[PDB]
Amino acid sequence: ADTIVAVELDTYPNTDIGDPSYPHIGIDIKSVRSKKTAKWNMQNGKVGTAHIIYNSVDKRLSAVVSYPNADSATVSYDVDLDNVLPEWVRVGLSASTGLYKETNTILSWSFTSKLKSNSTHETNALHFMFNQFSKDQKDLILQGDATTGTDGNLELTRVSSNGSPQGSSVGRALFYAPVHIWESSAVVASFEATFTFLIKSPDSHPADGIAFFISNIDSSIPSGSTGRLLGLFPDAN
Amino acid sequence: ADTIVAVELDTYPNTDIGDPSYPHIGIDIKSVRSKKTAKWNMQNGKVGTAHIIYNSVDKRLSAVVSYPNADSATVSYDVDLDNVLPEWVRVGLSASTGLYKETNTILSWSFTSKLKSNSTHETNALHFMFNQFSKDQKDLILQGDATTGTDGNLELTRVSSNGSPQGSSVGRALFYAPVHIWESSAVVASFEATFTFLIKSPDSHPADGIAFFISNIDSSIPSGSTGRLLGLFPDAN
Amino acid sequence: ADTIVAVELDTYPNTDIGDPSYPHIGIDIKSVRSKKTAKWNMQNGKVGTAHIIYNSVDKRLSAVVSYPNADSATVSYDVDLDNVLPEWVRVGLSASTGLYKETNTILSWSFTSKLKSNSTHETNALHFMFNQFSKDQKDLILQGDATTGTDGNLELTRVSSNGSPQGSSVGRALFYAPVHIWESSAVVASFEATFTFLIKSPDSHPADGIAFFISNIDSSIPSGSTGRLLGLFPDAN
Amino acid sequence: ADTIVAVELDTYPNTDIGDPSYPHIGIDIKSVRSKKTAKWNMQNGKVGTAHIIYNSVDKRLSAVVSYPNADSATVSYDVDLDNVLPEWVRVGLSASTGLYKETNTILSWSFTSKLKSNSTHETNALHFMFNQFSKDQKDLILQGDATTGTDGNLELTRVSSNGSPQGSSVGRALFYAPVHIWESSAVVASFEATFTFLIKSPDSHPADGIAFFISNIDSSIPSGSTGRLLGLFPDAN
Ligand SMILES: CO[C@H]1O[C@H](CO[C@H]2O[C@H](CO)[C@@H](O)[C@H](O)[C@@H]2O)[C@@H](O)[C@H](O)[C@@H]1O
Ligand SMILES: CO[C@H]1O[C@H](CO[C@H]2O[C@H](CO)[C@@H](O)[C@H](O)[C@@H]2O)[C@@H](O)[C@H](O)[C@@H]1O
Ligand SMILES: CO[C@H]1O[C@H](CO[C@H]2O[C@H](CO)[C@@H](O)[C@H](O)[C@@H]2O)[C@@H](O)[C@H](O)[C@@H]1O
Ligand SMILES: CO[C@H]1O[C@H](CO[C@H]2O[C@H](CO)[C@@H](O)[C@H](O)[C@@H]2O)[C@@H](O)[C@H](O)[C@@H]1O
Ligand SMILES: [Ca+2]
Ligand SMILES: [Ca+2]
Ligand SMILES: [Ca+2]
Ligand SMILES: [Ca+2]
Ligand SMILES: [Cl-]
Ligand SMILES: [Mn+2]
Ligand SMILES: [Mn+2]
Ligand SMILES: [Mn+2]
Ligand SMILES: [Mn+2]
Repeated sequence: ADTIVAVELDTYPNTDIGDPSYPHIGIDIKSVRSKKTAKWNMQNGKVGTAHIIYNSVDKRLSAVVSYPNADSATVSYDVDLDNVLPEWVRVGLSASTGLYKETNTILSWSFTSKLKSNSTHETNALHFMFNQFSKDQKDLILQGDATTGTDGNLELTRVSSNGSPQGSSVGRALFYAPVHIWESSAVVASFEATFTFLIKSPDSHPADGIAFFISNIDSSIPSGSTGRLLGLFPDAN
Repeated sequence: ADTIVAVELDTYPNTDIGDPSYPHIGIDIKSVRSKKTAKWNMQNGKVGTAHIIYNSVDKRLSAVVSYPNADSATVSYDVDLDNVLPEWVRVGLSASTGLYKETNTILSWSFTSKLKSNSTHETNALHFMFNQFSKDQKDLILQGDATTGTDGNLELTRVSSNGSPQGSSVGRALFYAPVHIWESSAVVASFEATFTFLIKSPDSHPADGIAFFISNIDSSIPSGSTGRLLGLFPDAN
Repeated sequence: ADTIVAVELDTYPNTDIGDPSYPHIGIDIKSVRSKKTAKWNMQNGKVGTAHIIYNSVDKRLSAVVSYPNADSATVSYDVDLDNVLPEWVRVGLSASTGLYKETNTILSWSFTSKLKSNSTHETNALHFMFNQFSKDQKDLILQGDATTGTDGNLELTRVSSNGSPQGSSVGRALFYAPVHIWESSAVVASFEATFTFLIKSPDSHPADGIAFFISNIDSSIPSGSTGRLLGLFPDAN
Repeated sequence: ADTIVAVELDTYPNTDIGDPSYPHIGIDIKSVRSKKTAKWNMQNGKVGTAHIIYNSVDKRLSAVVSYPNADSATVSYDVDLDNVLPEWVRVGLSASTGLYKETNTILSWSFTSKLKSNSTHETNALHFMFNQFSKDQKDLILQGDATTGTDGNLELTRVSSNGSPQGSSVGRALFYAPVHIWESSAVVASFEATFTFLIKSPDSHPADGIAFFISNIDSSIPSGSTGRLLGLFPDAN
């Protein structure tokens, strides 16, 4: 199936499957059962920022999530992406809701990837920045319920006409061009992703969360991955 | 058919269709018959650099082609791209040979596009830089005889095993992701493209040329566009 | 004395000295009497954006000023900066008030300059971006009444504790490092500057304006340059 | 005195003071006796590249030094720069020779710094790239024997008219503008430095080395810091 490396911003604790008993951010390597998690003081209705970084020298995937004037949550995990992902991948954002729901609104998203060749010592680079999403954003592959243009935002999961989030929704947005994430002959390689989001929920328990992911080029939403599986995994193994 | 805006580095003068009687660089707007040209002292076997710029404030497309320690050739043309191209396009490089030939080798290629919206005054941007091309360059759509990986270069037209260029060849390389080149609510929109090339020819008259182009997203090589047509136009009109 | 090239956002019409009879943007080359102006529909109390561009190929200094969802004002003037400015300069923002006043608040400021060698075809570049100004911004040279840190903004002219603008004020802010704006052996040189401002006035006629400027490295506020002189010129000649 | 954090490319082993018995790269925190070192297969007369990265999330300073088609040497050290350096600093390059010598030629140098505020979540950034050094490089503070312009290169240490390196030389080059390396209210802060060098020596043992360093703004070369002190420290403690 698909190979997924993801940083999840999990708003709903699903303890039956390994989740700690509070909202949290985690690093998922081919499984929804986070290799490492951190407590996340999610604020309903506020705009927050997630920053994801990695480099081939340190081989550490790190993420910082925060809201203005509040403490940030950080999670890091040592992982050599060379052994996990194919050299060419697609990057994207995914979100879901189940019995409980929330808006999974993306207000901005940027990504920078750099590869320095050992033979050449010159760099190949890719950078994209979205601060506005149009109703016909052709450089984005929208999967599931994901839509763009509403107020210039990216809505990963279904929201009704009047602005209310729907349950049992799943959606993803992948950047159109494949990304060369690693290469055997590379001296240094690194990527950095940033996105601002707005998670808002009418009910007591918001669910299920947002995730920045890296996958094989032809990745598709596994059937039935609504809710706990965050639109990324086919099962809870 | 296709909508094409291109900057050509024409090495072969086809006077029957409007070419000046010497190698030159030109700005082509929907026709191979350049709106503006400038004399170009092409140097057989030397590595050159081409720099193309445009901004929606001035509405002027400019290109500078030069070799290290030599005079540069410059050509500019006032054109409002909103009236010629669709708002979403693909960018690429094209080349061809005919009775006469030449290698149409690309050693590097970079492009940067920016769009500042009117509703938000926030910018969307795209940037890619290739200084090395691998044998499996998944973020390039290769058309015709174009290939990559040979010495880390991009060969737009057919070259034999021993390095000799072939005639009646046409090839193009387009960046995988569509580019939002303009929008009605844009305060400013600009792009910049740079590429280094190596044109080498065994015969007295090198042909036919290399071109940086912008087209509709689904653009493909028009049949019989070898030689003078540079793999861009269906006829000489 | 000083050599000044500037783009003014002139809010007060001083018809005695050439100003047209309405708010306007203009290009000033060594004199407060602009070489070219354009009507500017200034909006009291709204945040606007100014974008200034120039390149050595077209040798045209262009500027666009606009407010979200409003028409933009544009002004362009052909000028070869090599003949006017020394090769090493400082870039900054200046503002003033006189009998009438306004806040001359700068919310963000970025600048990018690139010089490309003819010998090498390689680039030297400088880029800075301020989206926040701290109380002790060591990379900015503040002159006159300019201060930083208040709400993380840069106040070019005097503003009272309660937020009310004072008359007869003048202040500037220059980036600390000299900038290599042009070079004889350069193939292509270009610069781009962007700043967001907030001009708010309690009285009927706001005055006097804000200006982006380029000057010799050791430039200082000319004595008596409040009001119509915008902290840039010693007289109205 | 001064506060120095440096990455040294030490070519001469001074075993009395801690150096391992071979050329190496190391991370120095307020002392010439490196906290961590790694064997470095220095190649006399070849052009190499040094890449230094740091981010405040991982709080790890890493450096990779290599030559095209050769293995790289890597060294990392966990250090929270907030506890050692002031929030504003100057960045530079230093080099020295003693009884033995070498050319300490810098061919290129780039640096990028970014600081994201907690209060706002907006980034302040600084970027400079030098691929050519001119005879009057006004944005560099040259100290000691350092000079620029020769072939467009930066010579940190004294080289005679005929290209031969001198002994007992020391020199540094610092970027003119102070750099905001950290802040209490920062969500993320990171920097990346890259430079290409050419170490060539006529004698059997090249000495003494090159260092990328970060210091207090008003740092100057300590007197007598030739040889093993690399133009950075007053003594060997
Ligand atoms: C009723 O208890 C069980 O089911 C609960 C509901 O589970 C759905 O909703 C979740 C939150 O949106 C989602 O994560 C899950 O996949 C289901 O779609 C659940 O809260 C309990 O933990 C339990 O499994
Ligand atoms: C026989 O003369 C005519 O054809 C000549 C050859 O034309 C081919 O080769 C050209 C150069 O490679 C190319 O531009 C053209 O499209 C054909 O592929 C031509 O050189 C003469 O000018 C004339 O048209
Ligand atoms: C008395 O009329 C003359 O002076 C008036 C006041 O001029 C001051 O205020 C102006 C607006 O702040 C400023 O531009 C000028 O330099 C003086 O500080 C002026 O309004 C009239 O136009 C006239 O010059
Ligand atoms: C007498 O042997 C000792 O000193 C030698 C000379 O030391 C000078 O030169 C060194 C190499 O350039 C330099 O590192 C040092 O600071 C002095 O300037 C040295 O070569 C021997 O290894 C030994 O320490
Ligand atoms: Ca969960
Ligand atoms: Ca032709
Ligand atoms: Ca005026
Ligand atoms: Ca040593
Ligand atoms: Cl000593
Ligand atoms: Mn989880
Ligand atoms: Mn032509
Ligand atoms: Mn005026
Ligand atoms: Mn050492």
